[PDB]
Amino acid sequence: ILFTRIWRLFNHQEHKVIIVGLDNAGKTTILYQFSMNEVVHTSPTIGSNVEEIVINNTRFLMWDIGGQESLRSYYTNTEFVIVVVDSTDRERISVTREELYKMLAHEDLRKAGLLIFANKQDVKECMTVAEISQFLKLTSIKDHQWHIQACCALTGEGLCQGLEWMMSR
Ligand SMILES: Nc1nc2c(ncn2[C@@H]2O[C@H](COP(=O)(O)OP(=O)(O)O)[C@@H](O)[C@H]2O)c(=O)[nH]1
Repeated sequence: ILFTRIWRLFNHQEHKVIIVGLDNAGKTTILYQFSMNEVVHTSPTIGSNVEEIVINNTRFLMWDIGGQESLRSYYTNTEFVIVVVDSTDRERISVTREELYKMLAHEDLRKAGLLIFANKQDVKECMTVAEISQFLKLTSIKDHQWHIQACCALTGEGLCQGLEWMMSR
């Protein structure tokens, strides 16, 4: 009920939201927790791998980064960029790092707030939130409002606190 009330309230206005990460990060699982007892509409786009998910006033644009996406490079009007990171995939974490900086470099995202969800934190020996932040060098980003939040999309633990950081903006 507490995550709900803040969501319902967060949606007093329409928000444009990007949610990115590597395949299997937990992006879809997260938009599902967001979708409980809500009205959902999903739609592919033209000329891109982007899926548009509308959950009651919030327009999420989502896609995977990495692979053939790396070999490509909208942002405009997006209030929030959500990067979902799989806390256990140390191997490909650097791929997310390179993409994250290529996005923030575009002037269209000048005003977008940055939310990192360190997901799959229920898994043992996963990377800490402190290691994710310093690996992604989040303190070096001075032209953007940012927050990192540990979460577990399966149960939705942490997702209300990332939403509070967003609503607070
Ligand atoms: N153990 C664990 N698994 C998760 C978590 N979030 C998502 N998953 C699982 O990881 C898989 C991929 O997640 P998915 O949301 O499909 O990723 P997507 O490709 O980024 O949209 C799914 O099988 C989920 O069941 C989490 O916090 N912990």
